[PDB]
Amino acid sequence: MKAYMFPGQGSQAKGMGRALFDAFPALTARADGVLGYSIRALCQDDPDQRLSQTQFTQPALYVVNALSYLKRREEEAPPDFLAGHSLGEFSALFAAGVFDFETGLALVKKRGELMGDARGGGMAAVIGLDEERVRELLDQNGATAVDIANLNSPSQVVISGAKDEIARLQVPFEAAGAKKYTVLRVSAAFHSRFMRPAMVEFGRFLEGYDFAPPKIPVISNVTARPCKADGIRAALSEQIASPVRWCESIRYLMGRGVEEFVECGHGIVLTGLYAQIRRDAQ
Repeated sequence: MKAYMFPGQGSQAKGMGRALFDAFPALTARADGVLGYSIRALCQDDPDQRLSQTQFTQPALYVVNALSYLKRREEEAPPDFLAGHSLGEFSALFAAGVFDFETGLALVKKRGELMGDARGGGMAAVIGLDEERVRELLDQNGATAVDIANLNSPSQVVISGAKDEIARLQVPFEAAGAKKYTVLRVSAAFHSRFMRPAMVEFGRFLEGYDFAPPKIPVISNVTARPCKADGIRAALSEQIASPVRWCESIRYLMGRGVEEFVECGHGIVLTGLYAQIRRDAQ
């Protein structure tokens, strides 16, 4: 079986989606209408240097992921399962028919605005340590304001919380054997308790939207299991202040018999994670 994997924040780059805008000119124009600016120009030229600011990154990723999906739908056999990383979950739900293209765009426009307005905290990506070793290090070094934001592969974990704690933890994490400890160039501590105010506001916004049953199964970042229609709205606000359970989601798909994992969107970030998950699981 086959799964499509939709990338999120950090995977964007100038030049993303270039051939897709001319292949889907109506949807491109309709995105411009929702957003109030040219999505082609943002992705191709990045003239205001804002492709790395999440209020803009999120719509960019959603559009490129959506058009990438529509191209695969025209050209290849359908996927058996869908999963997306954080922002990518909205791409997955669009692919599953939970909402249409413009509705998803409106959701991610708001998501990006709320997350972009958040103040407080930072994040670090860690390579070479497993979840339990990361938790042990947080406890042993008294970092009480740091959460696990992403569980990406058995050796790749992203932590999120108080800026000072994120800074001072580099030394003990490297001493423990972290191959790399990278403070992310991000505006706030995403997927942590620092997002609780944004979660509440996003939940209130989501009250005004309905979510149709998925036509292709979508694996939730919150549960690492298939979404159910009645729980989608609530999980979408929960997700922003909860860990992204990506490694477990891919392992669940492997256990269902998925052997082909295809990234749908720009770049190879999720492809790299898949390679690390596969090696460990086999």
